[PDB]
Amino acid sequence: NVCPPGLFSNPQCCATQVLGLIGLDCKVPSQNVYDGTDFRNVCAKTGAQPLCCVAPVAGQALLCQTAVGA
Amino acid sequence: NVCPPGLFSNPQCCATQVLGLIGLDCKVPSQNVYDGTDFRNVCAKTGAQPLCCVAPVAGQALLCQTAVGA
Amino acid sequence: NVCPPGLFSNPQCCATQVLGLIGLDCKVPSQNVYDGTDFRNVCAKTGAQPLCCVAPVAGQALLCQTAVGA
Amino acid sequence: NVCPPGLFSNPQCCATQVLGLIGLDCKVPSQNVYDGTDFRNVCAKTGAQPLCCVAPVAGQALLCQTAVGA
Amino acid sequence: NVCPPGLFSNPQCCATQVLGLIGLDCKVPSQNVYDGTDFRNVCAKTGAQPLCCVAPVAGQALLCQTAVGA
Amino acid sequence: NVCPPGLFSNPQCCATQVLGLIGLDCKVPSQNVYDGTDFRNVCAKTGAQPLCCVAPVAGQALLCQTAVGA
Amino acid sequence: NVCPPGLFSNPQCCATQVLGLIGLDCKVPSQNVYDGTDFRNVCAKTGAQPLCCVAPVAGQALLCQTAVGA
Amino acid sequence: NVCPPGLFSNPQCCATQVLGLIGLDCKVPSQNVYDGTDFRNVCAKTGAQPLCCVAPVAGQALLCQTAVGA
Ligand SMILES: CCCCCCCCCCCC[N+](C)(C)[O-]
Ligand SMILES: CCCCCCCCCCCC[N+](C)(C)[O-]
Ligand SMILES: CCCCCCCCCCCC[N+](C)(C)[O-]
Ligand SMILES: CCCCCCCCCCCC[N+](C)(C)[O-]
Ligand SMILES: CCCCCCCCCCCC[N+](C)(C)[O-]
Ligand SMILES: CCCCCCCCCCCC[N+](C)(C)[O-]
Ligand SMILES: CCCCCCCCCCCC[N+](C)(C)[O-]
Ligand SMILES: CCCCCCCCCCCC[N+](C)(C)[O-]
Ligand SMILES: CCCCCCCCCCCC[N+](C)(C)[O-]
Ligand SMILES: CCCCCCCCCCCC[N+](C)(C)[O-]
Ligand SMILES: CCCCCCCCCCCC[N+](C)(C)[O-]
Ligand SMILES: CCCCCCCCCCCC[N+](C)(C)[O-]
Ligand SMILES: CCCCCCCCCCCC[N+](C)(C)[O-]
Ligand SMILES: CCCCCCCCCCCC[N+](C)(C)[O-]
Ligand SMILES: CCCCCCCCCCCC[N+](C)(C)[O-]
Ligand SMILES: CCCCCCCCCCCC[N+](C)(C)[O-]
Ligand SMILES: CCCCCCCCCCCC[N+](C)(C)[O-]
Ligand SMILES: CCCCCCCCCCCC[N+](C)(C)[O-]
Ligand SMILES: CCCCCCCCCCCC[N+](C)(C)[O-]
Ligand SMILES: CCCCCCCCCCCC[N+](C)(C)[O-]
Ligand SMILES: [Zn+2]
Ligand SMILES: [Zn+2]
Ligand SMILES: [Zn+2]
Ligand SMILES: [Zn+2]
Repeated sequence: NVCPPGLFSNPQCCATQVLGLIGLDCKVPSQNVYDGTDFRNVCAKTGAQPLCCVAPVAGQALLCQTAVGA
Repeated sequence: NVCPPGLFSNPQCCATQVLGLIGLDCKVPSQNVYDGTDFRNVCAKTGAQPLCCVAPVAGQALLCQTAVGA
Repeated sequence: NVCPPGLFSNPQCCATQVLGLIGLDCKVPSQNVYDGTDFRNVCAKTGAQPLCCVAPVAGQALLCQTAVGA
Repeated sequence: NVCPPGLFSNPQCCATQVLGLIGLDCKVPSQNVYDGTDFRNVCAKTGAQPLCCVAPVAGQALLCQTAVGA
Repeated sequence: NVCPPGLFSNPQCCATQVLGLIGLDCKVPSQNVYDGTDFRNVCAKTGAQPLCCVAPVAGQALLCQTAVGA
Repeated sequence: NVCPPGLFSNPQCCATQVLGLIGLDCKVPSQNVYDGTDFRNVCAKTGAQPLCCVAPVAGQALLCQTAVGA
Repeated sequence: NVCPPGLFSNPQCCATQVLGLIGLDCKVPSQNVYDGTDFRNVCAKTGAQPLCCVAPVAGQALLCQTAVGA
Repeated sequence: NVCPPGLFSNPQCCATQVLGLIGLDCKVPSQNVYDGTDFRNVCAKTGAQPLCCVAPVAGQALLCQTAVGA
């Protein structure tokens, strides 16, 4: 609901993103997210960005797409 | 549309490109574009190149490919 | 006939394939090809590799599978 | 079997995975595998990880997803 | 006092650092910093990291060294 | 003169600067320059920036610092 | 010391190196090392290579050079 | 005598120099050199370039200036 189905279906909060597709210092949101705006608000708590990644687990560098409505 | 569906589906005007994969100084076109001609002309306004990138938001370096219809 | 029908059904000559599914610097064959041997010979004219991609037009990076009878 | 049907359907033992979708130094399992745990155990014989890649042939770097239940 | 004299003498708060020498999404601290610990505390307010960069002005990507005592 | 003595003592007009220390597409000023403003004005004739680089010869990419008072 | 003074003055044990400039999977040596022999032996404990890097803190990818005395 | 005295006073043969001051893949000349012409000829034996660096020992990346009488 906050991320599209398929490859980039895992929501994560990352310190930043490079090249338009790589999230850096990513972590699963600390709490549940229900929509684009809430997703963005949770990540902003730690100064992070909302991204939709290919992996369900935290990672220093993961392929991720920009979030929609975030 | 002006960009293929999938990964590189985001139109952007970039100052240049390198390695045939990375656009530099990229920002969303100032106005709507409906075909390869529009896309090329609009980006030329700032002397930029029309590219199809992996992210819908401006960025200094993004993975991008040359627009096919322009 | 040179490429399986479906997703990767468009023959192209690419400088190389990476990550097992991405063709870089791809272009439509200069001449017509009717079988694996033709595909290989026509692409080899420019030091290219024969691949079956999803897109009909040329592209600096496309989703492609190695040609069947390369 | 041990990998879902589709693009990422080829079992491989790779030294590791980066960006959450790329296996490095991948090789086909030496022996057949029948389930997650089995797949994992075999790849562990060479200190490798069990992944499902886009190609049936070994490669220094390939697109792969982690094996389910492995 | 928070950064060494020379090339990397400009304190900045950045979203992260790559390759051990490149700060990403950097900005001059919002307030004055007097020591390593205070520098680190100010940057942590926005979830940023304390770095010593070659430029006195904010930048999306700048050469920066890890901070000492931070 | 317009650049400090030492490593970064060679005046150049470069299309731009990245990472806060690298000038791209640099060329020696067409005419002599005597101070910050002068240096800047000249480089502006070709849409370039005034920088102090480590080498007296033009280059696609060189280590350079911004010109003081320019 | 074990690493030259300057930019690459931080000893680290890394899983490997690429392009003769980037160390991968790097962490500070578990114990003190006073020369090239110590450095090499200590890193061998985890099958790692002794490198001199630009950052004093562990990281998955850092700019590093081979240790001269090891 | 082949390199100016001081900082960059150690002759080395490097695959190339980048950014106007960095020698990559540098090694001490195989034979002795007594003048610019010798330096150039001895390095050219391995397709290398003659540079004057700060370090006496070999290195994958060092601070170097182009040889005076290359
Ligand atoms: C942010 C990660 C960027 C990784 C970039 C990796 C580039 C690899 C280029 C390999 C080129 C190999 N070859 C044989 C064509 O020279
Ligand atoms: C950075 C390398 C990126 C390669 C990206 C390849 C994207 C392929 C998208 C294919 C979409 C195919 N189809 C039939 C669904 O339109
Ligand atoms: C390093 C980037 C790799 C990107 C790989 C992208 C694979 C996309 C596959 C899309 C398949 C779509 N359908 C629509 C499922 O073909
Ligand atoms: C962090 C380092 C970034 C370096 C970026 C270098 C961009 C070079 C672009 C050269 C473009 C050349 N040309 C002819 C296509 O305009
Ligand atoms: C996931 C981020 C990947 C960034 C990859 C950048 C790849 C650049 C490849 C350049 C290849 C150039 N050449 C001449 C060897 O074809
Ligand atoms: C942030 C990603 C940067 C990727 C840079 C990739 C550079 C590839 C250079 C390939 C050069 C190939 N060749 C044949 C011209 O030497
Ligand atoms: C890990 C990726 C780090 C990327 C650092 C990129 C710095 C890019 C600077 C691009 C400047 C482009 N332009 C057109 C303004 O010259
Ligand atoms: C963050 C993106 C950084 C991109 C850096 C791209 C460097 C490209 C260098 C290309 C050199 C090509 N050539 C023909 C002169 O060897
Ligand atoms: C954005 C797409 C980036 C693709 C980068 C691909 C790097 C491929 C390196 C392949 C090396 C192959 N081999 C056989 C020489 O080991
Ligand atoms: C995101 C692209 C990552 C590309 C990584 C390519 C690694 C190539 C390693 C080649 C190693 C070759 N050899 C002979 C030393 O085993
Ligand atoms: C985070 C920025 C990384 C930038 C990496 C730039 C690599 C440029 C390699 C240029 C190689 C040129 N040449 C002629 C030797 O092939
Ligand atoms: C970590 C050091 C990275 C150095 C990267 C240097 C890239 C140099 C590209 C030089 C291109 C020179 N030339 C003449 C072909 O334009
Ligand atoms: C951080 C290293 C950045 C290296 C950037 C290298 C850019 C090389 C651009 C070469 C352009 C050559 N040419 C013929 C197209 O003008
Ligand atoms: C990523 C390329 C890095 C090149 C780094 C060169 C660092 C040189 C440090 C030289 C220190 C010289 N000295 C005499 C002060 O020891
Ligand atoms: C892309 C990285 C470039 C690093 C350039 C580093 C230059 C260091 C110069 C150090 C000079 C030291 N003394 C001690 C002033 O020679
Ligand atoms: C974000 C992409 C990161 C790709 C990292 C690829 C590392 C390849 C290391 C190959 C090492 C080969 N060898 C023989 C030195 O062990
Ligand atoms: C400021 C970050 C710079 C990262 C630079 C990475 C440069 C890699 C250069 C590889 C050159 C390989 N080769 C074979 C052309 O000498
Ligand atoms: C994050 C920085 C990644 C830098 C990757 C640089 C890759 C350089 C590959 C140079 C390949 C040169 N050659 C001659 C083997 O084709
Ligand atoms: C802009 C730079 C982006 C760098 C992304 C780097 C991903 C590195 C993954 C390294 C994995 C190393 N190792 C040894 C654990 O396989
Ligand atoms: C964040 C660091 C990413 C480093 C990626 C390095 C890719 C190196 C590929 C080397 C390929 C060498 N060779 C000989 C097989 O072409
Ligand atoms: Zn909420
Ligand atoms: Zn139109
Ligand atoms: Zn304070
Ligand atoms: Zn010892």
